[PDB]
Amino acid sequence: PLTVPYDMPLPGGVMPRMLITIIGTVKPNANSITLNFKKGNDIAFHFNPRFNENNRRVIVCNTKQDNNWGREERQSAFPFESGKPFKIQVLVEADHFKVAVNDVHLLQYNHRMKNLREISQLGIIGDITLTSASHAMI
Ligand SMILES: OC[C@H]1O[C@@H](S[C@@H]2O[C@H](CO)[C@H](O)[C@H](n3cc(-c4cccc(F)c4)nn3)[C@H]2O)[C@H](O)[C@@H](n2cc(-c3cccc(F)c3)nn2)[C@H]1O
Ligand SMILES: [Br-]
Repeated sequence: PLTVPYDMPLPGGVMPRMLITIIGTVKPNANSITLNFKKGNDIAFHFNPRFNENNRRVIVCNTKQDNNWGREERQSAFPFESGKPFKIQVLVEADHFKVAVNDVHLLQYNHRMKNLREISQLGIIGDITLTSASHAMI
């Protein structure tokens, strides 16, 4: 039984060819979801679907370094729905993270924090129920 917030440990951090698969369901009347690829107090990759930001559904991605957020990357393609099952897949490549939702490519996020093997945890928070959270080398 996975409960949210959930911290998925990453003993070897992240590396090219690592695929992270997160399966769950969006809670009814969801407000937001967050995936945080963490390196201590820093967030190498923050993936944040917002269901109601000024009456708009938008995905915000960013990096938090030295308690400061960088430039936001915004994506209006929004494959999540309240009360509906989801599958988020994050493929780690040498230059970026590739995110897909329900087997459909969603976005690419270029690495800002290049020490990938230092990302020791994946935090999964927000208005979701979690079925599984796993990683594999593909
Ligand atoms: O970058 C991502 C960060 O975003 C800020 S919100 C951010 O605030 C900034 C303040 O300067 C700007 O307002 C920024 N913004 C909006 C627009 C804009 C411009 C035009 C139209 C339009 F619509 C919008 N432009 N710039 C906002 O997105 C969240 O707090 C932060 N976060 C939140 C939490 C957090 C929250 C709850 C629980 C928890 F555990 C953690 N943990 N990290 C994280 O998600
Ligand atoms: Br977190």
